[PDB]
Amino acid sequence: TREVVVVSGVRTAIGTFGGSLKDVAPAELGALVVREALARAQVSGDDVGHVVFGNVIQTEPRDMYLGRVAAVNGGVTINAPALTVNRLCGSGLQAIVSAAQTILLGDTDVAIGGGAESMSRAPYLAPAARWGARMGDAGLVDMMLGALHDPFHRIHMGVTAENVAKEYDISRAQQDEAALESHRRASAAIKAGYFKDQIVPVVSKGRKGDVTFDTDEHVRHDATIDDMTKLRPVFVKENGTVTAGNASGLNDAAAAVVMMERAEAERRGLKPLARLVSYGHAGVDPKAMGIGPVPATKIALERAGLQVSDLDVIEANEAFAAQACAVTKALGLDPAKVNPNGSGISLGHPIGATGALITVKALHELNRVQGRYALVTMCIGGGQGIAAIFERI
Amino acid sequence: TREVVVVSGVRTAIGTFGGSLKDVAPAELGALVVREALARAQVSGDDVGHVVFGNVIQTEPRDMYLGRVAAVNGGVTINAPALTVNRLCGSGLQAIVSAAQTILLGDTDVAIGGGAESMSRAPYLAPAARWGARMGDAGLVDMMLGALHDPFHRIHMGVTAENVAKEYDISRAQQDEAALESHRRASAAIKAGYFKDQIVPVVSKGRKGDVTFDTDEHVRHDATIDDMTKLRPVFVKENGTVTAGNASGLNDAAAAVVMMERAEAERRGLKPLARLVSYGHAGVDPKAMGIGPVPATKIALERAGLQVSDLDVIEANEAFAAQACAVTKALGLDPAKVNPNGSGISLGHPIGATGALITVKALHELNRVQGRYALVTMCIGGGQGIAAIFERI
Amino acid sequence: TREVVVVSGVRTAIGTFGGSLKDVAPAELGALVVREALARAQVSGDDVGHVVFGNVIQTEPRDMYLGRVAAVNGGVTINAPALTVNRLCGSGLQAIVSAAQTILLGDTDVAIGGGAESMSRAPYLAPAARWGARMGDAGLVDMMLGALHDPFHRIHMGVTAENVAKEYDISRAQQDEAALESHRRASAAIKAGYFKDQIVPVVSKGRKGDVTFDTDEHVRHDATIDDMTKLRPVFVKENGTVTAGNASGLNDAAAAVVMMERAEAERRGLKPLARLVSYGHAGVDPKAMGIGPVPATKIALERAGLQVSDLDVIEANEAFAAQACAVTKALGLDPAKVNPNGSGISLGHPIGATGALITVKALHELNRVQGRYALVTMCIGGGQGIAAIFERI
Amino acid sequence: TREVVVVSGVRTAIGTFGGSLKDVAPAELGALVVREALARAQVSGDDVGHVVFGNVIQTEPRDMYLGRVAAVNGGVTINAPALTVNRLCGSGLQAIVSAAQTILLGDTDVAIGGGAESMSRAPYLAPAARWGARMGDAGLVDMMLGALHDPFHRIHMGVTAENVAKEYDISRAQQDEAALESHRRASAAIKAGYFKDQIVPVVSKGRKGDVTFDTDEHVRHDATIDDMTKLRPVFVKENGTVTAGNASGLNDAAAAVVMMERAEAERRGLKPLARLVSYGHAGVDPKAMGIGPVPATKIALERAGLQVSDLDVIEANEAFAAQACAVTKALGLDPAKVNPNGSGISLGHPIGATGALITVKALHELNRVQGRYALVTMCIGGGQGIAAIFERI
Repeated sequence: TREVVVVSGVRTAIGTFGGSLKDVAPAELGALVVREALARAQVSGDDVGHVVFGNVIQTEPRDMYLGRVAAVNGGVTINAPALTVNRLCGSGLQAIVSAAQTILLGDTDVAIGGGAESMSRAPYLAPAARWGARMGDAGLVDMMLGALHDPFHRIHMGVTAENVAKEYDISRAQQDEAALESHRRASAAIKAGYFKDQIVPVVSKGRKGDVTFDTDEHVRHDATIDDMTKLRPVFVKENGTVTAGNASGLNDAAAAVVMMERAEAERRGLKPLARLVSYGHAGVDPKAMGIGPVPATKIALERAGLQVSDLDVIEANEAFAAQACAVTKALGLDPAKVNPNGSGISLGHPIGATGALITVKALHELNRVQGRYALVTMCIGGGQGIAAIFERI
Repeated sequence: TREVVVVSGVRTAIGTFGGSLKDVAPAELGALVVREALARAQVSGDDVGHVVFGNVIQTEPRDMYLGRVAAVNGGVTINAPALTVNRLCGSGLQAIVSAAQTILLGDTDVAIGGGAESMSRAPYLAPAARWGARMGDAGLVDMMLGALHDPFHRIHMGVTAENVAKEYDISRAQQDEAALESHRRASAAIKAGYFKDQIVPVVSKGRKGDVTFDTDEHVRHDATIDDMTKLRPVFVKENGTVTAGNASGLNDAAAAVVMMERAEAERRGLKPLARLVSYGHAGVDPKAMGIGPVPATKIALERAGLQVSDLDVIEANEAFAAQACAVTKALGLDPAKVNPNGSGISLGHPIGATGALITVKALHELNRVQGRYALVTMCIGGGQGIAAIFERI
Repeated sequence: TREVVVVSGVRTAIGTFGGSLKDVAPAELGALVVREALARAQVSGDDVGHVVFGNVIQTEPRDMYLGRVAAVNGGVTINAPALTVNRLCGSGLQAIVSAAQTILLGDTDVAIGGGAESMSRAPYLAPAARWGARMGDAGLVDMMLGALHDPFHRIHMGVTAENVAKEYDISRAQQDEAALESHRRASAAIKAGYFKDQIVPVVSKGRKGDVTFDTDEHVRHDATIDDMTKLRPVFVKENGTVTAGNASGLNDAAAAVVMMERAEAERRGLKPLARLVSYGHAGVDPKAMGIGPVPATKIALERAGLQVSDLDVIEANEAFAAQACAVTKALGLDPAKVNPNGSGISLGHPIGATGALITVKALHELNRVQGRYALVTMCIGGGQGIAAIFERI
Repeated sequence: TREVVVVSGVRTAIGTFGGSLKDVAPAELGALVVREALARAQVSGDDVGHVVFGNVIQTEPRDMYLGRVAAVNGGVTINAPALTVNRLCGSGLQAIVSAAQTILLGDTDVAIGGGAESMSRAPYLAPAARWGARMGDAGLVDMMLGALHDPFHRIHMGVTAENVAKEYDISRAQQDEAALESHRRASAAIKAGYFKDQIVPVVSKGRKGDVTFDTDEHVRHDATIDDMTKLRPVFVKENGTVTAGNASGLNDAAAAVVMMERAEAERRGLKPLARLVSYGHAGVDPKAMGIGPVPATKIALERAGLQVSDLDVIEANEAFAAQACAVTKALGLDPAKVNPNGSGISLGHPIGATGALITVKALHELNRVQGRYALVTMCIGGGQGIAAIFERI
């Protein structure tokens, strides 16, 4: 019946684990990008009617309420439905999608989809604090590792990486160089000034006056090959390929898009940056969750009626080169049209924001090269994949 | 947007905080109701297209992959995408709703919407633990009260309930009476054997004897207005009518419905219990979050073009006597048709589960009375309500 | 040059782990027995000039200051020196001794020696809270077990028990019956009303009005042999002899003695209950700390000029029957003159108070039987022993 | 009561809170200074009769057997009895004193008195962890501030220092000047190579380079009255003269002296550094705990029948500029003879260690100046002071 477009799209820069976003809570990162994406959209908060955020790890009680706090804190009416959502790595896109969905079904004609994730502030739980340990030592569980660990086989996503690396024969040397690359593309992209407009800086009050964060700090410009073959496989003793060097970072960030029913954009006469074409999810094997994008991507393409190499730009996420290389191959993607600015290996992987962050990236590149069609996807821990495609205006 | 129906809906009995379900995790709760819900629709693990599941507090790492784990452990196919949602109190319908939405948009025909919450096992968090609290006392955060506090004013929901009690003019006695009513209703409803149908029993085999749980132990059989009359109003210092007596409980439960497309359902030789007619969302003032159902509800009829008089059976969650009556006050509603069997005061309120939980109470009951139009709604923390209406077969 | 006597001697009754003393902090148990022992001594706090308490496990910051708080809280002048002291199991006597010592050397003529220990309130430390765990799960250390574990060989005192049980060939059956005995002697002693005057009750404000604790609750009057041979050795897999049944309890308590320079008692004309004869310490093997009493006892006897079987009454502590039996033997003590009311197995082992508690016991028995000479000793974890002897008036 | 002498006294340099000694435990600190102190007296492990050791905060289970572990790990005989003492700030002399007392009373002739404190490694406690905090936020207790809070008024020692500053009329500048004086004195004292003698260096071998620590890193060389002048008074809202600038530090250190009997010492061909002439204790008002040294001191001369004029060299611990001057004000004391080398402001104040620590500074220095009569005293939290005086050879 109906149609949805993206008026604005914006993000914080990405922090390193316990770096420059350390002291900034997901509620705050999120409120900001909400407020900023309105400004660009030239849109009042009064006239928004749904918000969805993706987040995984609760830093604090607000995060239970996170999507209402990001929305309300960033100017949106208290009269607006807001929902936080979790699909692990895919949460940010998924928030985009569930935002999309309500408009599609006429729940409203203005929706915001975003995400926020502050791994530096992930907590430790004390599972025995409520009802006590009578006796014997006890635990303080790292929730962040919690999040990075398959909930059936109690293993790290990096372990699942080895699996897909072996299943598709992606050698260490694919991964190390895919990584060295991601850095190149990012550092270049950064120097090239490519992200300036999509990034919203975070004014942080600090001693000696304020301090402001605008530049994705995970990326490395001295990017050497022998830098990053010096690493040893971190997730397995014998037969290792996956390293710190070739794996996703742990990172802090937010991201939002303002969306609209096409008509309402015309009635506003705002120039969107794209329409939603289609989207498709999937559950792949948990022990190889890293390829979920491939099935999801195949599905999404169908319902668009479009095919591979209709694809001007792809942002599909580098959880690990081991899986990113795999996902490129099985789909026969063209390396330099997939993550041309770099990805989770280079800028970082703020898990629950990532899906929404790269969206803002991808849309913003589309405007640089003025291609028409666009693909974002990522693998989701626990054996899932997500994907959407958009179409330049 | 071609029609969707529930083919089965099944749930646990409701634990009291630290009661029958103390030692039972959400993962295991969710997995049970899935497997059992799926049996009741005669549906295989491998036919299920999608899973959404409403939870709020994370109890352990696995809770982050909550819906996905409910699924697989419950015999569901790997292939299916799974999702966790948070909308606090409303989280449990949204699961039903968001999932509905996947059929409507023909992402699939076979999908499931559940909820799961174990307040028993709510953790405490150590926010200083990662980076350390260098000096000075630190905290351990009751995450379960965290869920139960409004994130803007940092005041308990019960406090908001006082505010609703004032505006809408409810008094200690109307709520106290209502509370008794819910309990009478509940104690009877079980005695009626009304709930045997829906409740999956929960086997947890103790050494030196093994036990089951299949009746909603929060219910105060053998109770009176005097018990209500007796309590001191807890949530505020001055002029307080709200007490633990008339308030919602703290509890543990899960619940799931299988849903289908008018076609796949008819084309499976499957009597449905009902069909999804519409749904309604609403953003309201955090301070009076208790009325969200009324706005969301007015919406809900309108979309379906129906009226208050029209509906046969009604499950609008009672978080509190004050709001729950104030909901009905402002919808003139038929009080004997309202929580025919009682609610969170009586059975209890394990919030992530509840939206899913009332729905089951509703659908099943619709059969008992053989009505046509049926309401499910509930208020939410932070300023929201949610509604959904369905009709028989 | 000088001489020291004991005017009064008093104690709380002993609580079980997490029993009736659960909510009572060592500062409070201690303040009480200080105040009470003055009353019996018919002595002002103004006229005390030194306090020493024995304690091991810090429940809270006060316990760093414990001896000043017990003293000051129980009426003693702020003008009085107060010191907390730790010699593990032997701390309570040791406090007696260090109290003694100052008077002997003319630091003052009125001194109090006591102890307090609340194992129910022992804490957990979070060793990584100050400077953080960057990453990975972490610990909450049980401090009570801390205290029960050799600090070289990181093994439980019960493990050291097996050692002494084997070194001296004390068979399980010695230990089980020594235990069944201790219970008899205690239950009998209790019914016999033997402790009434030495015990100070703890008025505890509670719902339904106050609740008061006066009766040592660890003791068991249904004392059966086959009750307590049903136990399995708790501290070792193969070759076990030591059990829960035949080992010391974990317990809560306090105890104080008022002491005096003889003269000052005469000048007061107070009737002491004994003079200090002599005292002797020792370091024995850590892996068999359980026999420290034997060497210490040998030493103490010398400096008195007295010999074994000058000994009307001995209280020498049952950390474990395995060690108590051993210590009886090597010294050829007469079973029924050693711990005639029972001991740590029966009433409990509030480690840091124990030394001072049994003192109050022993002195009080001396008055029952009117013997003249008296021996208290105990083994100290980590390879130590302590002992003193006193002389009826 | 025949004479006692120090044959050696040795110590560590003083860590800053979280500095050189971060990762060094009290057990290991204490063990070092013992072994080294014993070398300097030419004394074997197996000759030592007794050990007392002053500590306040327990950092790990082993700290409960603190003195015993200092001993054995430091080559001391098992046979020797060992003891831990707590008197907060004074804990470090008491060790010296209580031990002295064992020789005096001829319990032995060869014994040792130390102190050890690592404020770096102070734990945080979870008082609810054992029995659980069923509901509601709980706490994690900064045990190190716990040590630094008065247990009656729950106010910081620095607050008491303000009270002493008022009564005794010290001002921001006198203390600020004093502070500078201590620092000048200290920076010089090290430059003088005065401390090489006493300080045992501390080898902790890092991978990729191994490091030592043998100079008192708290000292602010290169500093000024301007730095003092600059600070905002931290400990109180109104009319405050006390700041981190002029206050004691938070630090890590250990220290031990071997002591003997005039006879065993002469009868071992051993030059002693000094001999114990007397000691003095004092209870005072918690609120002004800073003057305890003056009363304890007036006592101390009297017992020895000496006078203020009489003493050559003086180490009265400076917890604070305000008290430390107020001590001297009321003893008219010779300010250039007072902390000749500085104090807790300069070198620092790791409280359990400090009493032992100043003593060493004192004895050694007495040699440097070749005086006869030497003072060691310090105030204590909760309302006490402690003193001791010695003479050369």
